[PDB]
Amino acid sequence: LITSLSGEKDRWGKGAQDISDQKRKLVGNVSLSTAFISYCGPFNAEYR
Repeated sequence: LITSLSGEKDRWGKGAQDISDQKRKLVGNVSLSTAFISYCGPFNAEYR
């Protein structure tokens, strides 16, 4: 099974490592999302 779980172990390691090592960058992403939500309601497609 160990080679059958190649993609599986790869996802298990790298997804956590990406969301983790970028966890402050993901905090930034949360900030960008909540800003775009709360403030950018009334705007047209060029500005949105």
